[PDB]
Amino acid sequence: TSLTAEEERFLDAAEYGNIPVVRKMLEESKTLNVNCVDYMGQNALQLAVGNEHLEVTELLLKKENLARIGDALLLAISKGYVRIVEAILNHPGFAASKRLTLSPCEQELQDDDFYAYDEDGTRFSPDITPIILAAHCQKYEVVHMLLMKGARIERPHDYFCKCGDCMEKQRHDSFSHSRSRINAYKGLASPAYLSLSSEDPVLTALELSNELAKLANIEKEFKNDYRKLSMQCKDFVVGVLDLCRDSEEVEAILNGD
Amino acid sequence: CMEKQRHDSFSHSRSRINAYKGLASPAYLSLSSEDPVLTALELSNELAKLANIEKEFKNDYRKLSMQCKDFVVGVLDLCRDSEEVEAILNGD
Ligand SMILES: [Zn+2]
Ligand SMILES: [Zn+2]
Repeated sequence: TSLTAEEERFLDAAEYGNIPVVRKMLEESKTLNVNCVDYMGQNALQLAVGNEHLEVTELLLKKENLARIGDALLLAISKGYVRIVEAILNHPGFAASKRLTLSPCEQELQDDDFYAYDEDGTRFSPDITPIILAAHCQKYEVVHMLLMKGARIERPHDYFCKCGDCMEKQRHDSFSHSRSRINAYKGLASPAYLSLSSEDPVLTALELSNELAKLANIEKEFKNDYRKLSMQCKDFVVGVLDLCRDSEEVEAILNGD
Repeated sequence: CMEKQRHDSFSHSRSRINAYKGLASPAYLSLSSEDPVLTALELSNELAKLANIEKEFKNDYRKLSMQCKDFVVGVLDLCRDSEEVEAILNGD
């Protein structure tokens, strides 16, 4: 292990959540850069977030230069740790930047290891955003939090779009482009994002069901994926209809305003 | 093999099945050698041929062949770039 002894002493306590040892270690030590690594290639912050420890994650976030913050956010969103998500969103790195909204694949030059995982690639697909991942996992609290910050799933372009961006993404890694479209639609078709996304979500779900059925007929390779998403939308609509227990609510769902 | 066949031929066949159930395991398949998808494909074919040959433990060998096929398909499923799909679909 290339790591030295002091940073190992730091990381063991950070992983196992011993608040005072980590606090004493990172307070005024000349060495012990917080961006150090571990046996599995992980980080102090990622080991702290992997096993829910709001205190350790907060005291690590106090440090100005901390690496792999976006990976920690995606790991917290993957789980139900809403407090850790709030803490990481309160970080000044997210506040004054566009990093939260746009995907890790196309956010910036990406020289910084903002969303990086161990060494080679991101934890999840490079197309998945924090909000798309929250919709995938169906975390209602996290979806609402990310929607408050203005992070919304961008509806993918039409299949036959010929804009310069879609053509450029089609030239290289057309498979990855199709996979990213499917991820965006699986995020949009999530009951969490459907309910918390917009006013009148039953009409949104019906229209998205129709759109996904048409794209299932068009693609014909990922037909089963799009049909599953269309069934998700149909089930959401039927579930919203089922909860009605007055005639006024039934009338409101059966015909709009 | 002849000596092991003379006494306890049943135990010999059982030991062969145990060795193949160890080889066809996703753990040993992944951690055993470089390029494990080709290893799993070849082992799937070998286990299918031995299922046709034995005919007493046909179901055991068919289960192991299905294990190998499932491992190959699972490794293929995880691809999320076109380069990885191309690498799995054709070797080096
Ligand atoms: Zn376009
Ligand atoms: Zn022999």
